[PDB]
Amino acid sequence: GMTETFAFQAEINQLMSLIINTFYSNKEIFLRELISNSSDACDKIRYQSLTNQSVLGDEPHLRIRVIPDRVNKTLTVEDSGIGMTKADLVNNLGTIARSGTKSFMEALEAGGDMSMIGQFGVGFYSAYLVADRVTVVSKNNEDDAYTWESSAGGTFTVTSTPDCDLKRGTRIVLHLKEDQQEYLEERRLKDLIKKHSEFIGYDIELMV
Ligand SMILES: CCNC(=O)c1cc2c(-c3cc(OCCN(CC)CC)c(Cl)cc3Cl)nc(N)nc2s1
Repeated sequence: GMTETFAFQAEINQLMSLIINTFYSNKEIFLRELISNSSDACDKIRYQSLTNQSVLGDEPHLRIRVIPDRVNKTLTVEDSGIGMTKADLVNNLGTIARSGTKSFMEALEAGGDMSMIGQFGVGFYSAYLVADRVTVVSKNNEDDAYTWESSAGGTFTVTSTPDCDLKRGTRIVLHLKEDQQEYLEERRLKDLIKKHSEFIGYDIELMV
């Protein structure tokens, strides 16, 4: 549809630039962060479903999917959680993330570690540890499907993008850095998902 371009404020620019360039050597934490976020998104819709049930609609199964694509060199994390509207995408990835981002960087300046990113509610940006481009396709019950995309150049785009395969929830598509192809391997991902699956209340499906 119509593509709108938005700018990141300075803190998010600084964070993205920090993360995309860092020599932090435990980059695998990105997966933990995205799965955690997917798990929380499933909680929001489940909560709604207790009071209504009709909120689930055509997508009753609350689950998380990890999908490597060796052909296009992408790794996807998708869920059937509550999803985000156009305003939610912007609000979540731009607006509400600012004070968390600021505090995160201050914690790093004071001896903190990159693995703490989730404490600040900005764990999503850990995606840039292994990706040079991240695409977020989302569908909330109260809006059309929208696609947010950024390559960390100071701007992001939000585009209406009809997608029948996403009835509700969020698909995060990581276009991996050239030196980060291990996260397309079946074994690597299996071992990583097993690490935290027992503590995630929803099915995590690895699609080979
Ligand atoms: C009803 C509205 N739906 C949502 O809010 C959803 C969000 C997300 C996110 C998600 C969450 C993020 O930050 C979470 C913490 N924030 C709250 C203080 C601080 C900004 C970010 Cl930065 C990016 C993404 Cl993609 N991820 C996923 N898989 N699903 C949803 S559904």
